[PDB]
Amino acid sequence: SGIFRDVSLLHKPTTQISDFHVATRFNDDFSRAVLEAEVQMCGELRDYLRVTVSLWQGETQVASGTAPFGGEIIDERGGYADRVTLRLNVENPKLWSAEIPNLYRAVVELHTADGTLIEAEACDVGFREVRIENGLLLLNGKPLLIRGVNRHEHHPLHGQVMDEQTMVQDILLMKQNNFNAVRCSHYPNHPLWYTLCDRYGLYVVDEANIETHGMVPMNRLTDDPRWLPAMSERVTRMVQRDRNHPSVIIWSLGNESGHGANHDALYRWIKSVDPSRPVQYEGGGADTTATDIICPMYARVDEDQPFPAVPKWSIKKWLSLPGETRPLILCEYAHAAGNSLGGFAKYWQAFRQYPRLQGGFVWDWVDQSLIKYDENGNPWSAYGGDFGDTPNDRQFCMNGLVFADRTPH
Amino acid sequence: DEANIETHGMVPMNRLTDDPRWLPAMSERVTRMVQRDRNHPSVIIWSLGNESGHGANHDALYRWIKSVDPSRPVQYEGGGADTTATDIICPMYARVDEDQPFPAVPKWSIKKWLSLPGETRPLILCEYAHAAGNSLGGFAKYWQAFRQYPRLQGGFVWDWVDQSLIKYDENGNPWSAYGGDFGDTPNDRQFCMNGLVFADRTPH
Ligand code: NA
Ligand code: NA
Ligand code: NA
Ligand code: NA
Repeated sequence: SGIFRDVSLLHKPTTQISDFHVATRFNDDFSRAVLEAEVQMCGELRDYLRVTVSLWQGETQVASGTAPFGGEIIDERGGYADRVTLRLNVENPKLWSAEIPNLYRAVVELHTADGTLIEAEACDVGFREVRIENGLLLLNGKPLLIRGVNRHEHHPLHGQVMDEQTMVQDILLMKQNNFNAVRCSHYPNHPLWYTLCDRYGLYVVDEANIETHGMVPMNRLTDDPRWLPAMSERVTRMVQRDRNHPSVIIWSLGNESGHGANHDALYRWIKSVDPSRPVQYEGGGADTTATDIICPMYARVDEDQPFPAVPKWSIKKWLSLPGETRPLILCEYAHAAGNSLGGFAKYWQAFRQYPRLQGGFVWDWVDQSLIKYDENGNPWSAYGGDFGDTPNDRQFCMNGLVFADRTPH
Repeated sequence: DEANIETHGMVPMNRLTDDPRWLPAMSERVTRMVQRDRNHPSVIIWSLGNESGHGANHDALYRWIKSVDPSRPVQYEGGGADTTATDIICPMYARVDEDQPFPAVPKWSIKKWLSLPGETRPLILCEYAHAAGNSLGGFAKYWQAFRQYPRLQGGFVWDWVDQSLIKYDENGNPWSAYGGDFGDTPNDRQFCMNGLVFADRTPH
């Protein structure tokens, strides 16, 4: 507990940019694209106010558009006088992917007609399309093969406080070891994480901070309408914060909270506000109506585990169950506790042979060990129970591919 | 119940079945079969024939059957075992786990075939486990898969009885003969024998 992430002060003019969404649509062969930027303001509306959105590729300006506030008619009462949408055409856009993280820069300027700048905001833009078609998750029209890993925010000395150096180190080790994707298990990450994934090139599953694993049954709270408000804020505020990051290609409703009606409601909310990304959730069987992707945890390659209500079918078998058509990507697999990863090759042989088996996220990146000091001041790796904490789950906090100090297992 | 239509020797296999001039002769082989056997409860599936590639004639006759008798599914293996002329994925000799990516007409692992993007049909092999002589090795691998996968609904072994004929030596003693033993040439020798039982129905 504590104030474990940055604290800052931001000054904004009274007449300000209060929000902006960036989207990129493409033609059939991705040779042409349109960047659509919806900008919202707060403060006093004036006819002389203007919004200019310009797009840059390095020091080269690719496009720019300007317009006064006033959106198209929405319903019987009119439209949003405090909003405006700019549309910019881009020919032969340099596409974003984990393979080639091409990025453009969108600058959003709030200014007066006479040319006086009031304030400017901006973001890195990655031109890419994410969509599920005919049962396959596609990125820019091509079927992905997720070489991912689950990554908790953990530091042996600083606990859950993240720093740029540690983030960069994790990303480099990941790419150097052929990983192209990461799942934010199981909450929105430090804001710099997304910036680094955008620039270095890694596919990200952004996950809502919702896990009620300890409830009995697991969905006791998620199926309770009285908890819908609290859950909704965890999902909606995540989307409102990270929707402009190209690295985020999939939204997750959380983790191990069973399957409740609140999940279906929030699943639809996301699909409604942001159709550019698929939504996944593993709770309640990995294939409920709240997930566009069959995303089981620890389902085996050939062996079925027919648990009542929430069976873990062999992944090859899962795909062809009567009426099933969705792609399958394990949100968690290959538990790396100590001397582990036996049978890892079996998953990959299957991933490569089956089009709809599009990978998974290994569990997990780093051991959650903490440093303690003996009588002589010598440091040692501690785990559950070493702090007098009880009850505890001892060494179960250590199942990463690398030690806490980032040394490889 | 399978229509008497096989043009295996043509090159390519669908040279005649894709030719509208052979539609008449083909249609009678399908239509007259249905007209004769449609009241038999034992018949649960209609087949358009065997190894004749996939031609437009197949699509036309497939529809004709669906139209006149919607009580039974229609299947046909030609042209890849999963064409628009079959309600059932019915390959011949597709293996359990191993793919055989032949050009145009691949024989995918049956487990993999089921989940190909957009595929939803059941899979029943019209032919599998070739029983030529000392054979049927790996037979249990098919059954383990049939039982685990709901949509893998079995298949038909190839085949029931050796097609050997009887001949008599100088002493009048009979012996089992195969291709070529009658002066017939060209011939495909012992290939006419791959049944689970000998011609006299003695079990292999
Ligand atoms: Na695959
Ligand atoms: Na663990
Ligand atoms: Na079956
Ligand atoms: Na034969």
